[PDB]
Amino acid sequence: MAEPLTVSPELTANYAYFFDLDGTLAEIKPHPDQVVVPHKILQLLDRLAAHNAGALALISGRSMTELDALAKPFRFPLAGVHGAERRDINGKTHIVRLPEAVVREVEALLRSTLVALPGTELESKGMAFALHYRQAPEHEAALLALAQHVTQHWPQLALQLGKCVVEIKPKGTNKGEAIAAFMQEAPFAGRIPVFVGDDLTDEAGFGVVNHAGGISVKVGVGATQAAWRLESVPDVWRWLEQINYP
Repeated sequence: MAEPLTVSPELTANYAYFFDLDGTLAEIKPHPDQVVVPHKILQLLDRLAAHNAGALALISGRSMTELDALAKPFRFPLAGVHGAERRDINGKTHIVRLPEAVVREVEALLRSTLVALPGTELESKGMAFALHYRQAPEHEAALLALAQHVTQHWPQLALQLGKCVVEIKPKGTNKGEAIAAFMQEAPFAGRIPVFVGDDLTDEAGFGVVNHAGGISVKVGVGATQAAWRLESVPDVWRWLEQINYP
């Protein structure tokens, strides 16, 4: 029911922009380290932010250190780890903290399963854990069940399924909450939110943006509550270029 997005906003309208990274601004790759945001796209994002009072943020499951490397040389407001890390327009960073005993126990628990399963990868993000299986989709059900058991045993932790990944995150952390935190701060406050994303974590952002009277954009295939849809990452690129140079 999402409608194909074909119109680009005017460069100097009253929008606040939120972009997911993987699968939205950058093409999907077999490995996260092979992902690149083309420099021309980064320039377009920087120019779009500059014409909108700096109201543009990257909202991603990646850590903020990884976002800064992907966005180099540009420094944007960020939400990393689905919002458990955040950096506002003034550079102030906000980090969700888990008890050290929880981080220590869960990591040791997860390690035992993932050492024995080739193709799976345990990624520790400080306040979250990501179970990757892009190279071994047959282990999805086992990783999902493990993450479900962990998130049921530790009430501080919540489940976040995604593309080729099952993530364990702090309870209450989600991309709708990240966008909410920005939308009450300058320069995002008073503007109309626009959020472009591609995965299940982005549906939380689509919901708050729809409720806000903003513009929600799904990239790629799949059911969504986004109001609008772009077919692929190059369609995001062309949309971004049309905003800057209509």
